[PDB]
Amino acid sequence: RPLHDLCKTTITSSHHSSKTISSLSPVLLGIVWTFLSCGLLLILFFLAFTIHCRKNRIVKMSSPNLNIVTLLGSCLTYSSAYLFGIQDVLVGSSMETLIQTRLSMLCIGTSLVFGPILGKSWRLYKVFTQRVPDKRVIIKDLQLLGLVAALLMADVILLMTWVLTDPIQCLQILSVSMTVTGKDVSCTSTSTHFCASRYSDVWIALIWGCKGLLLLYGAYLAGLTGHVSSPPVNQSLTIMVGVNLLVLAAGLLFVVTRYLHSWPNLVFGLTSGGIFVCTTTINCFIFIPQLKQWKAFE
Amino acid sequence: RPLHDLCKTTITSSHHSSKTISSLSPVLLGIVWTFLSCGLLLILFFLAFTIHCRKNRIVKMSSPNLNIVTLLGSCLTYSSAYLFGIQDVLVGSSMETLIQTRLSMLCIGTSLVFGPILGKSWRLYKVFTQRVPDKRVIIKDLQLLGLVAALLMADVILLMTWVLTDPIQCLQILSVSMTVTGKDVSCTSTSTHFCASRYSDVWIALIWGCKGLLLLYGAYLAGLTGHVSSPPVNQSLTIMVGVNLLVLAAGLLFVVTRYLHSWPNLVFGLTSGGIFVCTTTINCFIFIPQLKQWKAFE
Ligand SMILES: CCCCCCCC/C=C/CCCCCCCC(=O)O[C@H](COC(=O)CCCCCCCCCCCCCCCCC)COP(=O)(O)OC[C@@H](O)CO
Ligand SMILES: CCCCCCCC/C=C/CCCCCCCC(=O)O[C@H](COC(=O)CCCCCCCCCCCCCCCCC)COP(=O)(O)OC[C@@H](O)CO
Ligand SMILES: CCCCCCCC/C=C\CCCCCCCC(=O)O[C@H](COC(=O)CCCCCCCCCCCCCCCCC)COP(=O)(O)OC[C@@H](O)CO
Ligand SMILES: CCCCCCCC/C=C\CCCCCCCC(=O)O[C@H](COC(=O)CCCCCCCCCCCCCCCCC)COP(=O)(O)OC[C@@H](O)CO
Ligand SMILES: CC(C)CCC[C@@H](C)[C@H]1CC[C@H]2[C@@H]3CC=C4C[C@@H](O)CC[C@]4(C)[C@H]3CC[C@]12C
Ligand SMILES: CC(C)CCC[C@@H](C)[C@H]1CC[C@H]2[C@@H]3CC=C4C[C@@H](O)CC[C@]4(C)[C@H]3CC[C@]12C
Ligand SMILES: CC(C)CCC[C@@H](C)[C@H]1CC[C@H]2[C@@H]3CC=C4C[C@@H](O)CC[C@]4(C)[C@H]3CC[C@]12C
Ligand SMILES: CC(C)CCC[C@@H](C)[C@H]1CC[C@H]2[C@@H]3CC=C4C[C@@H](O)CC[C@]4(C)[C@H]3CC[C@]12C
Ligand SMILES: CC(C)CCC[C@@H](C)[C@H]1CC[C@H]2[C@@H]3CC=C4C[C@@H](O)CC[C@]4(C)[C@H]3CC[C@]12C
Ligand SMILES: CC(C)CCC[C@@H](C)[C@H]1CC[C@H]2[C@@H]3CC=C4C[C@@H](O)CC[C@]4(C)[C@H]3CC[C@]12C
Ligand SMILES: CC(C)CCC[C@@H](C)[C@H]1CC[C@H]2[C@@H]3CC=C4C[C@@H](O)CC[C@]4(C)[C@H]3CC[C@]12C
Ligand SMILES: CC(C)CCC[C@@H](C)[C@H]1CC[C@H]2[C@@H]3CC=C4C[C@@H](O)CC[C@]4(C)[C@H]3CC[C@]12C
Ligand SMILES: CC(C)CCC[C@@H](C)[C@H]1CC[C@H]2[C@@H]3CC=C4C[C@@H](O)CC[C@]4(C)[C@H]3CC[C@]12C
Repeated sequence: RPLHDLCKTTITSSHHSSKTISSLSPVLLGIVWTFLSCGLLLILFFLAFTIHCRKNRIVKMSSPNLNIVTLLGSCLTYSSAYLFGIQDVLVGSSMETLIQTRLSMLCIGTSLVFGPILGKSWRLYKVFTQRVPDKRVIIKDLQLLGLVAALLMADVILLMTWVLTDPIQCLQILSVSMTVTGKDVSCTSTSTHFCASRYSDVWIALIWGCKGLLLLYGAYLAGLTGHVSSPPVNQSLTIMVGVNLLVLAAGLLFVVTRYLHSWPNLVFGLTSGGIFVCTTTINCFIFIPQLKQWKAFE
Repeated sequence: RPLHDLCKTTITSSHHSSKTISSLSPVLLGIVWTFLSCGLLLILFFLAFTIHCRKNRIVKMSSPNLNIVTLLGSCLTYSSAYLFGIQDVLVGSSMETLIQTRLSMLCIGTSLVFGPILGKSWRLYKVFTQRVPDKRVIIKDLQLLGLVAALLMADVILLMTWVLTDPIQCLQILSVSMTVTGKDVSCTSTSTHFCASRYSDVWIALIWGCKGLLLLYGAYLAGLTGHVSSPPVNQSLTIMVGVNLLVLAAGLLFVVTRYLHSWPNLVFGLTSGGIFVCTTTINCFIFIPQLKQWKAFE
């Protein structure tokens, strides 16, 4: 086949390669940074609220420490959202660790946001509908923090495995492809530049499947604790809203970032919007009833 | 531009090219066929049991109509499992129709298996939680059949959109790709054959996301009804086991059928095993207790 000969013929012309350029509209960057900054101000306000209010009874009911953990997760997610608006500004290898750290912080933030809510719901379950003759004396926060720490350990083990076994090789390939049907023959000259890793679907499937099992157990716990207490401590509504919103946003953003790596503005806007919507919805559902009942107190 | 001419010359140097086909070992086919045959014998046994004893207290309480709908879904699922092993037989254009029909029966069978259980759980919830003065006199079986039919119609709309928008075209592609990572130049020639759509991840994501929302609502419903009735009627355990098994099997089979197209025997065995395990587990969880309390009562 003359394909091997033309191999080395194109290798000479392969001496150079495109270095990529920035094409992210400034206006969009400004708008998304403004909205994420407003969200971060809201998160910091909630952190300050829970720190300053630790003696109110709504505080004791809504487990302020786990809410601090959730707010830290939200801060990580907004940091990842900020880093999403860093494209082609740098020409160095940093893009490698840029994408790596961005996805790592997405995963860590999602785990740190969703673990504490499921832990609170599991206590509520175990302390309300397990009034067995052997009294459930105490199930302290330390146990839930340990469960969240174990989940974070599993997620970060997956992250180390992904990074150290198959990193995000930033490579550009030019290739002529001869797609032939049963009766029709065609040739194409496709040349694309994508920062992706081999076995990408493997890693996406493992991370998303682990998170999916977590979300299924969270939906189960929200079902168990659906009609067991007041909304400030029930957390079933927020668990379900967050789970469906997370599934929808995750699927949409995965499709968009896959099949539309030619519309950088669209991908960035959609990703920032999805992260903002999910994080803000979770934090608002968690904290707004607390504010309402505190204000009703005084 | 310099590669353009070389690629044009290569396309002319096609000379009809060649195609590659192979057959599985006639032992894995036999094992798969006999195991799915035993599964279908079990399903037909449960069908006959429900048809013959739909007058006992346990069977009537266990909603025999929803169970026969589930059994029909299981029969469709094993039919799809059979069609996974008739692959590499229809050499002509029927291969695309084979894959299309196979995946369509997978979707229809999954919907028909996981709809009736959620319908049963929703009635149970509404009859053990509507103590309001507006008595829930009768929530008819026809309403649960209506919901199952609506979900099936939604699945058919999605399948029709997939078939008539971006269908499965079988293409053989041989191409030469030059990978440049910015520090080294590499050339590779690959001749690969696969049957897929141009927007495969779009359709997979949409279908699996709709099914995921269904599974999340099913986990929620299993949570509500988790400690509400007897096992032969609760159906929370079967919902949870089936949902987790379905998620694990779906992810595993996706990864294997994507990244191991050069290992036909492994993909076929794994797909048949996953379908067999999921369907048999669901049907056994549904029906074995019914048999136990029937034989105990008689
Ligand atoms: C949880 C699940 C449900 C949640 C919903 C899931 C998704 C969440 C999404 C929200 C979507 C945000 C709005 C989408 C806007 C995307 C912009 C876009 O897509 O349009 C552009 C065309 O205009 C431009 O060139 C950009 C200039 C104007 C930008 C402002 C327009 C919208 C103004 C403000 C937008 C910021 C919103 C701030 C809110 C909070 C977000 C933190 C694509 O151009 P292109 O890609 O370059 O195409 C050409 C190609 O050939 C080569 O260039
Ligand atoms: C309770 C009892 C039921 C238990 C059932 C267990 C699930 C078993 C199966 C999972 C899929 C089986 C594997 C066959 C599917 C892949 C074979 C195939 O046809 O290939 C496809 C290409 O097709 C398409 O383009 C569209 C596919 C549409 C899928 C329809 C629904 C599938 C299934 C829907 C039913 C379940 C939904 C998800 C469940 C709940 C979710 C947890 C992938 O493209 P590729 O090979 O990667 O491309 C290589 C690259 O070079 C170019 O893309
Ligand atoms: C806290 C409250 C909720 C917070 C809201 C979170 C929103 C989640 C949303 C969207 C995800 C961000 C979108 C970026 C996803 C990665 C895409 C990307 O940028 O790079 C990819 C490639 O990457 C890889 O190679 C490895 C992928 C790593 C995935 C793990 C990331 C950590 C975990 C990630 C999930 C984190 C959330 C887990 C929830 C789960 C809900 C179910 C491009 O692939 P390709 O170009 O198509 O391949 C071309 C082909 O030829 C060769 O591969
Ligand atoms: C819930 C259970 C625990 C969880 C397990 C999850 C799934 C459960 C179920 C089934 C797993 C299926 C096992 C897959 C093993 C087959 C794949 C494999 O591994 O070997 C393949 C096959 O080789 C052969 O052709 C000769 C061996 C044939 C006999 C296989 C023995 C299996 C019989 C096993 C025991 C009998 C059980 C009957 C099974 C009931 C399942 C319904 C080689 O690959 P290849 O593609 O041809 O390579 C060539 C490449 O280089 C270029 O052509
Ligand atoms: C049983 C569960 C909990 C743990 C198993 C997780 C699986 C999916 C993990 C564990 C080790 C991982 C493998 C580690 C090394 C490689 C080699 C690489 O070139 C391809 C990916 C591959 C093959 C990984 C695929 C995913 C993998 C198999
Ligand atoms: C029911 C919930 C909790 C779990 C399932 C949610 C669904 C919608 C999510 C979670 C895991 C995700 C899958 C994980 C594995 C992959 C590999 C990816 O490269 C293609 C899409 C695909 C197949 C994802 C599709 C969307 C997905 C199936
Ligand atoms: C893209 C669009 C068309 C899909 C719409 C998805 C719909 C069905 C989703 C989005 C949000 C979901 C709701 C989110 C929260 C709750 C509260 C819970 O106590 C009952 C279910 C309920 C009410 C969900 C029902 C299904 C729901 C409405
Ligand atoms: C509130 C509702 C409307 C938001 C739900 C998300 C929907 C509407 C979003 C998610 C992804 C979006 C699509 C993503 C990509 C494209 C391709 C582009 O060339 C045309 C627009 C189109 C088709 C977008 C239209 C709107 C869209 C479908
Ligand atoms: C324009 C888009 C992209 C930004 C949307 C911002 C999101 C986070 C905002 C818009 C409306 C807000 C909601 C308005 C009303 C309520 C009801 C309240 O009982 C819980 C909080 C909740 C649910 C808010 C949460 C945050 C919220 C969802
Ligand atoms: C709740 C209902 C309205 C959601 C409907 C979502 C529909 C509109 C989305 C999901 C899948 C998407 C399709 C995916 C694939 C294709 C084939 C492509 O060549 C044209 C765009 C097209 C046709 C998309 C159109 C928009 C689309 C059909
Ligand atoms: C690789 C490892 C992490 C896989 C672990 C899968 C585990 C988490 C899955 C498989 C079996 C599932 C369990 C099946 C049965 C029950 C009993 C039910 O009353 C509560 C849910 C519960 C407890 C499920 C929890 C999740 C579960 C334990
Ligand atoms: C519940 C848990 C234990 C289920 C685990 C299923 C695992 C063991 C199954 C599912 C996917 C399978 C893998 C699919 C792909 C490969 C790559 C091949 O070159 C060696 C076999 C190997 C590595 C298989 C080993 C067995 C395997 C990893
Ligand atoms: C490759 C195929 C043959 C593997 C099949 C594994 C099957 C037989 C295993 C996996 C799950 C197991 C079931 C798990 C749950 C139950 C319910 C219990 O009340 C009776 C035992 C029973 C019914 C088990 C029977 C054996 C079982 C169905």
